[PDB]
Amino acid sequence: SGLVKMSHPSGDVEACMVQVTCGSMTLNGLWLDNTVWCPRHVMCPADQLSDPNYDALLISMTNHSFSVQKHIGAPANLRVVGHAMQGTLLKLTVDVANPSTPAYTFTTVKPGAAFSVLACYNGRPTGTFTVVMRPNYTIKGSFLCGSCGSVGYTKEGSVINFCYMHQMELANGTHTGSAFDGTMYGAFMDKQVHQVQLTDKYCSVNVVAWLYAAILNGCAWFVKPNRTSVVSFNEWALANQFTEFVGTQSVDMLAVKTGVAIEQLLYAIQQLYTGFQGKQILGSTMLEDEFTPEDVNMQI
Amino acid sequence: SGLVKMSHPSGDVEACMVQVTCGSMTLNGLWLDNTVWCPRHVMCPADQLSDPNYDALLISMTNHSFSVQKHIGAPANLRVVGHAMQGTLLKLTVDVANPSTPAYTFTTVKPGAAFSVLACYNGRPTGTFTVVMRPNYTIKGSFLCGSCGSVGYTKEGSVINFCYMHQMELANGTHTGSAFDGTMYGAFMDKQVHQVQLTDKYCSVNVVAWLYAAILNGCAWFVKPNRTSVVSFNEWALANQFTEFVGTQSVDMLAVKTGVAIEQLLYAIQQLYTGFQGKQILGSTMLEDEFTPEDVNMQI
Ligand SMILES: *C(=N)[C@H]1CN(c2ccc(C(F)(F)F)nc2)C(=O)N1c1cncc2ccccc12
Ligand SMILES: *C(=N)[C@H]1CN(c2ccc(C(F)(F)F)nc2)C(=O)N1c1cncc2ccccc12
Repeated sequence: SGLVKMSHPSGDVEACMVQVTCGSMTLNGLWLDNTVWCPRHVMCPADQLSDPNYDALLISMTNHSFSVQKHIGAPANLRVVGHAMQGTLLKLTVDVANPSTPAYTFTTVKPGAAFSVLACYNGRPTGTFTVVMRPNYTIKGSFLCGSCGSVGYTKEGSVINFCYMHQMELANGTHTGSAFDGTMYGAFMDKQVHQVQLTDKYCSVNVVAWLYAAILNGCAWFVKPNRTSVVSFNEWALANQFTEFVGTQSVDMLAVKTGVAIEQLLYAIQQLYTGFQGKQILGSTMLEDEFTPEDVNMQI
Repeated sequence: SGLVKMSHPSGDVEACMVQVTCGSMTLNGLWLDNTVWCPRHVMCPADQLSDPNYDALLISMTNHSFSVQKHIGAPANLRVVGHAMQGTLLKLTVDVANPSTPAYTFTTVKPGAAFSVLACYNGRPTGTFTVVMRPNYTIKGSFLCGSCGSVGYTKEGSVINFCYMHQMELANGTHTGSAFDGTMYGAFMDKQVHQVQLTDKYCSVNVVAWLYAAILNGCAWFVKPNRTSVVSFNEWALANQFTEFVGTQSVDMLAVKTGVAIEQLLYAIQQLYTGFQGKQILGSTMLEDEFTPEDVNMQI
C-alpha cells in the first residue's frame, strides 16, 4: 500500500542484450531472433562525428565490419550475415536466433507514458529504472559512457513492448533515443552538433494520478471543495508549463474509488503549483508527474 | 549523466521465486538449492492471528501441510520432504534442487543501506524497486495483498546478497520484513497486535552523497564556505531526527572529486533542512536520503 517508482522484472530483456562492435566504437545491441538492433552511430568514425553520411557509411560496411558478442548467460560469438539501416538504427542479421526471444512488438510511446529501462554496458546489464517520455521528448535517466543501446520497454500482457533505445546524451545532461522504427524521439539528430531541447512541461494526467494515490494512502489535506473545469485548466496549463489534461478510464476508476472528482484535483494542482503549505504529499514537497494513472491503479 | 533510483537486474532472483501454500494461506517463497524460505505466518490460521503459538503450529504441521509450486520458467512438481523453523521464517526442504540457484550469501543490512526488491504475487514476479532500510527498521515500498515472501537482495560481484523477505505491512506505505537468519528487522512481531515503530530519521551519509551527486551534475548553489564539524553535526543530528554521520572512504572520494569538504555539506544540511528557497537539487524540493555513497560513485 505505497507508491514507489517500479520497473518490470528485467529477466526477459537481460537475455536479449548483446555487445555490437564496429571498428573502434562499441555499444549495446538488442538480440531478437536473427536480428540485432543497435544505434547507427557505431559506424561513424570519431573523425566524422560532426558531419556523418550514414547512407555512405552503410555502403562502406560489410558483414565482417561488425562484431556481436553475448556476455550474459551461455556466451556465444554471433556471426553477422547481414546489415541494414532503418532510420537511426542498424538492423544486423546474425546466423543464430536468440533462444530466449520473448513475445515482442515495436510501439512508439507518447509523452507522459512511462516505461522500464535496462541500462547495459559492454553488453552486460547493470541496472534498471523507470522513466517517463517527457513532453520535450527526453528522459531523465542515469546513463554513463558506453550505455548507448540500452533498451526501454513495457509488458502489456505476455508481450514485451519495445519502445526506446538509448542514442545519446546531449551534453546538456539530456538523454534521448529512438523508437524501434528508427525515428528519433524529438527529431534529435545523430550527428554531433549543438542541440537544444524544447522546454519541459508537467504531465497533468500523471499529477492527478499521483494525487489520487495520496488520497488512497490517507493523504488528502490538499482536497478542497473548489473545482476548476478541464477546459479552464487546459487554458491555465498553456501559460504555466503543463500538458493538456486528457482524461482516461484509468483516471475515472481513481475518481470513483476515492470519491474525489477530477476537477477537484485540477484546482489542487494549481494551488500546489503555487507552492505547498509546508506539508508533504507522499513524502514529496513537489508535484510528481512520473506516475501514470495505470501505474497507480496497479500499485493499489 | 543523471541520478535515479536503480535496481539490480532481477533475472537471477526471478528463477528462484516459488509459491508456498499451507492450507488456506498462500505466500511467495525463495527457492535456493533444496531449500524454500517463506514467512512462517503462512501456517497461522486467520482466527489465531492475534496470538499464535508458532511452536505448537510447527508441531501440528507435516510435510504435506505445505505445497510449493514453480510458476516461472519451466513449472515443476515440488514435493515438500521436510519442514523446519528459523526465527520468523520457514525452512522447507524440497525434493528438487533449483537448477538456476545463483551464488548467494545471507547478510543483514544496516540502516541506511539500499537493496533491490522483487515484488511477487502467487510466486510470479510483477515488479522491482529499490528501498533503503530506514533507521526505524522499516522500508517504504509498494506491496499489496499476497506480496509476503518477496525478496530483497544485493549483488556484490557475481554473488546475490539476500538480505530481506517481506513479512507485513504496518501502515500505509510502511513495511517490514526479516533477514534470512530469521531475525525480523526492528524486532517487529509476527502476531496481529499493536506495534508502533520508532521515529524515522534522515540518513545523513546518504544526504551527503546525494549532495555530492548534485555538485558533480553542476548543481552546487547550496555550497558555501561555511563548515560544521562532524562532532558538532552529530550533536545537532540527535535533536533533529538525523542519523549519526560516520564517514566512509566512499564519501572521501566524492569529497576529492568535487573539491567540497564533508564539513561544508554538513553545514548545508543544517540549512537545507530548514528549507529550500524554492530551489531544486536534482529536481527535488526535499532532502533525498535514498542514495548511498556507493550508489553515487557507481552512477558517476
Ligand atoms: C554512448 N555510448 C555514448 C556515445 N554517444 C554518442 C553521441 C553522438 C554520436 C554521433 F556520432 F554524433 F552520432 N555518437 C555517439 C553518446 O551520446 N554517449 C552517451 C550516451 N548516454 C550517456 C553518456 C554519458 C557519458 C558519456 C557518453 C554518453
Ligand atoms: C502478505 N502476503 C500479506 C499478509 N500479511 C500478514 C499475514 C499474517 C500476519 C501474521 F500476523 F503474522 F499472522 N501478518 C501479516 C501482510 O501483512 N500482508 C501484506 C504485506 N505487505 C503489504 C500488504 C498490503 C495489503 C494487504 C496486505 C499486505
